[PDB]
Amino acid sequence: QTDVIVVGNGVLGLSVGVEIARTRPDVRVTLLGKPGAMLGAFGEVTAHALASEHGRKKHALAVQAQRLWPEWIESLEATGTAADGRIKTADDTVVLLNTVGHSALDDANFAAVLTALKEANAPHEEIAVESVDWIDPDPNSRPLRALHIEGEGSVDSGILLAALERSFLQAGGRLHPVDATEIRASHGRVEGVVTDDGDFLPAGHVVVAAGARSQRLVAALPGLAHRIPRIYDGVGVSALVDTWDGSGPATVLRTSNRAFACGLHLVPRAGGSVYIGATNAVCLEPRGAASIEETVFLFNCATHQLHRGLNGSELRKVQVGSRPAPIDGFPLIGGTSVEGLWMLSGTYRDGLHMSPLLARHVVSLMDGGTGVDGLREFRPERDLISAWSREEILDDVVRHTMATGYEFPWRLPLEWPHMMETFLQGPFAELADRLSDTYTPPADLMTAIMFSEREQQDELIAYYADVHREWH
Amino acid sequence: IVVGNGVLGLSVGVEIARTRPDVRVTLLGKPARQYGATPAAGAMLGAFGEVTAHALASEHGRKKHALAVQAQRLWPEWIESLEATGTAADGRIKTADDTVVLLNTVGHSALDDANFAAVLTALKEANAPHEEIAVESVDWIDPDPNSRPLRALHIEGEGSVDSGILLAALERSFLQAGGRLHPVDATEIVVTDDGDFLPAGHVVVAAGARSQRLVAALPGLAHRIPRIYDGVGVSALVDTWDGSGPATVLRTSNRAFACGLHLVPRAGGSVYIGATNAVCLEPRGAASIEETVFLFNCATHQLHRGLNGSELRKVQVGSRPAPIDGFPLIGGTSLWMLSGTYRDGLHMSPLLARHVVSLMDGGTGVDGLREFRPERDLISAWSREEILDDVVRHTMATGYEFPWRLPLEWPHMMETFLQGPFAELADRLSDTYTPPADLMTAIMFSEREQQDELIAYYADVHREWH
Amino acid sequence: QTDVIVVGNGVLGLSVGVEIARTRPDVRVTLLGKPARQYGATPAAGAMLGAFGEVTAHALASEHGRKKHALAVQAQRLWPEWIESLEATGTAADGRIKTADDTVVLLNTVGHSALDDANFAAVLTALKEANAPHEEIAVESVDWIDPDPNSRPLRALHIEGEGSVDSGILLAALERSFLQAGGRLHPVDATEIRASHGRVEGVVTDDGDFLPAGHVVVAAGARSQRLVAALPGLAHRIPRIYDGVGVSALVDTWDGSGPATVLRTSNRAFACGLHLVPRAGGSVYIGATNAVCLEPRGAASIEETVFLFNCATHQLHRGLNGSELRKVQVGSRPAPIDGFPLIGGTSVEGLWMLSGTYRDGLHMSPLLARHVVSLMDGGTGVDGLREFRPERDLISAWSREEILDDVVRHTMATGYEFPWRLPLEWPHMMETFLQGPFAELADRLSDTYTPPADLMTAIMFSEREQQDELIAYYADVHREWH
Amino acid sequence: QTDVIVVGNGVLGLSVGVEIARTRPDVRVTLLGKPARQYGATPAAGAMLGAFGEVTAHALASEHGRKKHALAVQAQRLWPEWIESLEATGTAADGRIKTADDTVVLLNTVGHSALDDANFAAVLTALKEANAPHEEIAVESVDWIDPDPNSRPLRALHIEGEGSVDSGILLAALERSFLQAGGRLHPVDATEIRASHGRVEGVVTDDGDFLPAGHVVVAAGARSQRLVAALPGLAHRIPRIYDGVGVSALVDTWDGSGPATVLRTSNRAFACGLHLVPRAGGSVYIGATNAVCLEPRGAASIEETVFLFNCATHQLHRGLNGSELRKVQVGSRPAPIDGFPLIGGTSVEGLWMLSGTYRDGLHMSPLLARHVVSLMDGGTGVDGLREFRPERDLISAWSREEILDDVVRHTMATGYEFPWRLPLEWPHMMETFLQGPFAELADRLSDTYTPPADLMTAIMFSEREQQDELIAYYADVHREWH
Ligand SMILES: Cc1cc2nc3c(=O)[nH]c(=O)nc-3n(C[C@H](O)[C@H](O)[C@H](O)COP(=O)(O)OP(=O)(O)OC[C@H]3O[C@@H](n4cnc5c(N)ncnc54)[C@H](O)[C@@H]3O)c2cc1C
Ligand SMILES: Cc1cc2nc3c(=O)[nH]c(=O)nc-3n(C[C@H](O)[C@H](O)[C@H](O)COP(=O)(O)OP(=O)(O)OC[C@H]3O[C@@H](n4cnc5c(N)ncnc54)[C@H](O)[C@@H]3O)c2cc1C
Ligand SMILES: NCCCC(=O)N[C@@H]1[C@H](O)[C@@H](OC(N)=O)[C@@H](CO)O[C@H]1/N=C1\N[C@@H]2[C@H](O)CNC(=O)[C@H]2N1
Repeated sequence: QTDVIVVGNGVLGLSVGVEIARTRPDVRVTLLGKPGAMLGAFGEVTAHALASEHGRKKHALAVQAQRLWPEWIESLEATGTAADGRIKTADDTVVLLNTVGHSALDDANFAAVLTALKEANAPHEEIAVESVDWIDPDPNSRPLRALHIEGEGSVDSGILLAALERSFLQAGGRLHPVDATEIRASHGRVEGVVTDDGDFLPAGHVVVAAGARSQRLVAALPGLAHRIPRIYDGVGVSALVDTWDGSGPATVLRTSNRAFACGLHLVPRAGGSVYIGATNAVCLEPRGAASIEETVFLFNCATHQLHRGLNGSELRKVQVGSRPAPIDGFPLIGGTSVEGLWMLSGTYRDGLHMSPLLARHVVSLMDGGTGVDGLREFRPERDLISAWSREEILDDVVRHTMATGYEFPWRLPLEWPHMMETFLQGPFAELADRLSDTYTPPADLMTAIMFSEREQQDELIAYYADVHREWH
Repeated sequence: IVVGNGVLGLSVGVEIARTRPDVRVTLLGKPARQYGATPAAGAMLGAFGEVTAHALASEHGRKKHALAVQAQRLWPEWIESLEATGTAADGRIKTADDTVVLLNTVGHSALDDANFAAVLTALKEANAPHEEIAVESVDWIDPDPNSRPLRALHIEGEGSVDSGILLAALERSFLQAGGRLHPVDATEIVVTDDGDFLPAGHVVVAAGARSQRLVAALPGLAHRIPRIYDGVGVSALVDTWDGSGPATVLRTSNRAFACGLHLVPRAGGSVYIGATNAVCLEPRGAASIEETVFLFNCATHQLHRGLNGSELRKVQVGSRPAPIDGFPLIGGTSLWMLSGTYRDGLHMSPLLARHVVSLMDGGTGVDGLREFRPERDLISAWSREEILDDVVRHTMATGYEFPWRLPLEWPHMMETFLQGPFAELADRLSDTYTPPADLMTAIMFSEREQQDELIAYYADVHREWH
Repeated sequence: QTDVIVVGNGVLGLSVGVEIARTRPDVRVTLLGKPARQYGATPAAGAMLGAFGEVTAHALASEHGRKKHALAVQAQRLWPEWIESLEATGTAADGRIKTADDTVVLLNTVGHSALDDANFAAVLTALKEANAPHEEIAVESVDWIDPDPNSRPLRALHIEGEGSVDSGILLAALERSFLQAGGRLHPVDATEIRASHGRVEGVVTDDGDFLPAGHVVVAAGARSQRLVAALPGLAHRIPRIYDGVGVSALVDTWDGSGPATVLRTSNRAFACGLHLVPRAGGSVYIGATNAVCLEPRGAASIEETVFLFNCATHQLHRGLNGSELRKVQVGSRPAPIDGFPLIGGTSVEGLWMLSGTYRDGLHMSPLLARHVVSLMDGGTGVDGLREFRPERDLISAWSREEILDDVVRHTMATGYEFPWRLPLEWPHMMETFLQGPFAELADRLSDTYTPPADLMTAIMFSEREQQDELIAYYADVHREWH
Repeated sequence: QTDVIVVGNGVLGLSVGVEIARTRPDVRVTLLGKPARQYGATPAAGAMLGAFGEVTAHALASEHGRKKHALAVQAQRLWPEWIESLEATGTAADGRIKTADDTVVLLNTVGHSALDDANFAAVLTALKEANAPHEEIAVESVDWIDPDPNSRPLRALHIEGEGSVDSGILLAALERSFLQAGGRLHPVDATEIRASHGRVEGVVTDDGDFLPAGHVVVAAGARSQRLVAALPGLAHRIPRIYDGVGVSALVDTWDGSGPATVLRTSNRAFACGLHLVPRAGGSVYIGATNAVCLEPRGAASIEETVFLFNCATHQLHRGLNGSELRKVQVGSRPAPIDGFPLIGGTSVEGLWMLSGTYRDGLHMSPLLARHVVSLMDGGTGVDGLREFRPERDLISAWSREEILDDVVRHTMATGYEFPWRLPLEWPHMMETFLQGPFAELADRLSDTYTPPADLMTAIMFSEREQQDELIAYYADVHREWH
């Protein structure tokens, strides 16, 4: 066929579905799948990310994606009316710097954000904390510096999904509400997709955007098991709160990224609601429910660091979702060794933000183009990337471990932190050396592996050895 | 007609249907059970565990405690009679036989130390089987050492039920006895909220925290039936990290403003943790952030650190019917009422059901319930001075239970500066009536308009009864 | 006589003694006071040459506060030549008076936003208005400090030419300079000032002796007003001075290091503050608590030692935790009841006062000494110091409303500075319940006078008999001046 | 006469001096040591007559621990007549040695369950086994205490006839009793013990003098082994004694009150503990920190003062917060490297040792003094003190595994005693990551000797050079005895 099947009905699948449907009105595009958010670019900057070449490449793509959002939103709202609600919930972001965290993360990351803004010539301003709208922190948890980032905003993800579905149907797209079980290929070319109702759908192009299940789906094809990097579940907890007085901030309020890619932010919503997020934990098997620990940490941070009024506010919903966490720390975007087989996944914290750029990239590739410059390193069929030295990762994992203390925030005898830093180094060095002679997992995954069962560690040692064998 | 489909309404519905097979009994209320206390309950069959020094210092408190001890004796046969109408696959109502009461220092000495001694004394006086045990012998618990118990009390035959399985068993038993479930609400004494009129010779109001507002519309009854407010309670269902649970109820004594910490075992790798309490002058159907954090923080530190890594399945919110004079509304009027049971209507349900059915049959029911007749002047079970001591102690207890860390001069400074404003409030509200601490704190922090409305209410009650 | 007796051997007494002795070589100047220096503020001081570092929003919101600040800036200009003139009378082995040239002010979140944020902005504004050399610097560029990350500063301010002196070396240099100028040290205390026919006759000492004098300069720190108040009518004409009891410590650092600059916060709850003053020889000074007491106290409380040490180890350097405690020091800041110093002449011919300087008499000492010596010589001394004449009705530098807002903020600041951890509703509840009792106290004390916050908190928690005695005092002052 | 020199003027030196002088009309007895009592344990002590209060599960799990406990119980019986005999040489104005008859042991949650819960049960068991008079009492019945509710005890144990002495009044009474019995106080320090032909000749003092003697008794606290170790072969034959640096304080209470009994916890992390010992005249003693140091230290650290004050104000009486700090005291508990005292004779004729008593030499003093004096007179002294002879191979009272479990528990206890507030996963993570480094250190130090936990933590955090010197020491001891 010249038929296109999109596997996955999140922001990535629907965004690629909309772009394909709008760009090839002559072809049938079918999308599979059943029934905050920050547009994070500069707010996502860390010293550690920008210290690596792969990190600077990923950041450049986030900055490119940000430029597409205003026209993208206009093109999606154009297919609806006033009563559909607004996709955009804020235009600007304030980054707050407080002392409820590690200096080695929060101080370094604040300086890195300021530098990245200046280098990109982005509009921004360091502002007086007193000039920050709405916030009412605990004085012992208050910010002493604040950074206004202009044109870095937030969307209502529910209104975005509704606008994407409406836009998909308007462009002639077909929704088939079943899951893909299997991609069929032979003679190095896609034939189509078997669905979980036993049916077969033919296609000339299959775009896999099935979140954390994307690699498991492609890895079943010959040789691909050790050629497509594994994706794990980055379980994230957020909450919808009805504010005591129905108020909200005019901007996103956030810290820089914190221990193990968690962070604190408040995204405005319409109708007296605020979104608060967000925890992150890489889990070696999926989990569908928030832990007690995750809910307490999120609520405690927001009530102390953002607004004490949230303490008396009504909890409407605890939300849980899986960030696709790629084992080498970078997304899987583009073509494979199988003609017509494409992947858009492993986007972790910022697949939603990158969605309009990733959609256009894959559509360009499908049309014989080269899409967006600088995505080549993030091709889905690859040896695991080694974006950092083992030494860099070992420094990072110990700093992030210590940051879980300072972010609590703990109160300990003053000799205890130095004692724990000293005694953490050995076990993480030993683990890294045992896992592989060539591959080192990023800190977020290394902590999950450190505290997993021996059987799960041994399975990863085997995985890493099978990848080495395949690519060397 | 029984108005209300909580434990009290269904329990009285079952007893009426089983006892008068010749009469049509219809029970009103919807599956949503808005603000429903019963589905938010663990629930503990709390008798001795509910004892406080403050309660047992009043005659009315000792009367309420005696009724709880009597109710406990009915539970085994009551459960047998409810499970008899079902099969194995309906699940078990009883979730535990025994209770361990823990004493730790994450609270006020003036509540927790006094209440532990009062529980021990009440057990000995009632000749109840119990034992002070080594904390090391308490199974399953894994507290933070800085939050750990140093004393523990095993109470034999004081257990817990699954409130959801209890409600299902009561409904099934009600239908088996020929009862009719009509899933609408009463608007007026019965006119229902679909505009219909249902005729009846008897109306039993067991509508939880809405019960007094429903009866108060009838001539003169606005100042003759004591007000009932919403004691908003937050609890949670947690799937434990390893699917384990304790063999017993684990609890503290009742704490600041009738909150408390407990874990009730459930089947299938779940535990119930509770429970916050806040008297609200208007109903609230959602947990606050503060309530969720306090509940989770207490359970993870004082009971089991493993709960920290456990999955949150459900945050539950219900309204304890909070009577303005601190005692239930049970019996006949100048029409019957079963309400204002606050923390222990579920536990007392089989006794209260049999009491009201006896009254309806021309009997005198259970001897000591006369003071708790629903049509009454507000009870004054304590002196103003006793309540002012209590409200300041409970206010300070919200600090010690957090637990806070403060400069050592601050607690005495706050005790001194709390006394005046509470004395001023009590004197302003009425020359004769004093609200119990739980309600006094809610009034202290309410709008001036809400305070003035209560001053008028108290004055209208005085005028009616004096 | 034309004899001069200086009563008191702190920085103010010795500084005025040196200036008198140097300026009137023809007269006998005798300085009273003992080596023990009981309740002595000066030996307990670091000490900071605090001008811009002492700026608060509250001080600079009052006319009297802006006047006192201008005098501190003027005093700073005298220090280099003053130190040169004092070291000149000694040799290399006497050691150096100056211990630092510059000050870093740190801003952290271990305190009330309503004090620390307001005061940091006020310091920056005062520096800009005075065209003083200064720079907001990256916290990472602050040398030596090693704070707890949860207690770390996020802003820092380098103040150039605002430094520190060793108060012990200063006192030794002043005594030596006093003797070099022909002064006589008599190590006894004054018990009584003798006056008749509106003129000083001299001083009875606590060994029973009588010393004659044409001039008596009272610089007896917190005892100064109690000494003069015995003279006819002066009990209600010289504002009361109380004890601002201050705790500091000398610490031998783990590695013998110290910072190159003063390290400090802005002034905090009830005029306490956190600072580290460099010393020679592997020692640092840490200070300093403040508590107004209605009676003198010569020993640190447990609370004061814990708070000082806890703040320094978390906010400045965790290495201080393992450092050796050499000395806990206690002195009395002379705390004037109306919040301003007592400097100049009286209705008694030849009777002068130099006191009530609270936190900054050591810094102002060379200016105050020259002012009083000018007055004694028939001059007008320094222009803005006439308002701080010792014989006066109590100053009312703030409205009752301003003081009531201040006392509640400072009370709440004692929580945030601890720092406490409380349920989030508790602070608002305590703010609400503090307002009434402080308003009631202020209204009860007097219809016209309001004590500043530092003294109002001491009175709030004093005995009923002490409150009633102050009500009588305020009524007697009103009667005398109205 | 046949001269005896006692080296050291603590409780052990003076107690042996008194017994010799009273018992031996044939000997001239001279006692060395200065009034300053540098590093002196005795003057820093409260002191508790600790027998049952000193019981821990860990001590009573070893044979050597049960032997030491039996001796403490025996020592208690001697105190009433000993005190009578010392006060007899003075008058009313000298003050009373005994300050309390009874002890209350409190159990709170400001500590590790693995120490405080185990130790409370061990104390109860030891009391019952000895048939000692005692009673578990309601906490509400404990007089005087006013703890923070979050730091309060939930169990309390009254121990009858286990009391306290004023260590200062004891030292004064011992000196006076020594002089009355014809003893000579020579206020200089020994620099060197002179011996030849396997016999003591006497002592070179730090004023350059030589004092001849037939007997030298070394009771120089933590300096005792370093003084004897210079003699041929004795460096590896007398177990090392380190400084168990202890911080205590004298506090004048806010109202001049005090408790009628000793108030204490069981022994806590690394042999620290919390106690209040009554004193006369509106004073209380609070103690006491412990830290084994490889070199002597004569000053409290900031950390030690904060921890001691914080524990006492929260766990015993909040009124201490507002009380006046009169004195911070520092002394060295003689900490033997093998965990047991050094009491009796040596391979050198006339050379005796009384040291390494750590926490309870003052309590054991009358028994230890009589033991050594009996030995000097050709007697056999007290049964069961032979195992603690000073010239010995290091004792191994516990398995390496027992000590490794103990050191990790004690390390974790430093967190719970603070008390810290941490994420709930952190303690298990720290327990896991502490095991490896302590196992590695223990294996590296020696194939045969394991230092007890108190010393192992000090070695773990010492310089590499200090660790290597101890590896050599242990190897030289092995070579000498095997
Ligand atoms: C903890 C602390 C920290 C400080 N830090 C600083 C700082 O950083 N910078 C700064 O500028 N200043 C500082 N100060 C000091 C402050 O400036 C004081 O206002 C100043 O030292 C007051 O000096 P004085 O000479 O008036 O009083 P004192 O220094 O108290 O001297 C008065 C002397 O007179 C003696 N005396 C009392 N009665 C009699 C009598 N009857 N007869 C004779 N003699 C008598 C007293 O014993 C005493 O020695 C600090 C003070 C304290 C307590
Ligand atoms: C903080 C603290 C609290 C304590 N609490 C208690 C308690 O409650 N109960 C209890 O029983 N015990 C207590 N102790 C003391 C403990 O029992 C000690 O083991 C005991 O005091 C040791 O006495 P000593 O005479 O061996 O040593 P020390 O008391 O140290 O006496 C040795 C003396 O010899 C001197 N000396 C050193 N070198 C020389 C030399 N070369 N020549 C001459 N003299 C020299 C020293 O200066 C010193 O004065 C406590 C100790 C401390 C530090
Ligand atoms: N704020 C970051 C969230 C992720 C995180 O901190 N993970 C931790 C770490 O891997 C490690 O702890 C620290 N503090 O470094 C580890 C210690 O065992 O615990 C992880 N967190 C948990 N992982 C545990 C399991 O999911 C089940 N039980 C729990 O309690 C869960 N908690």
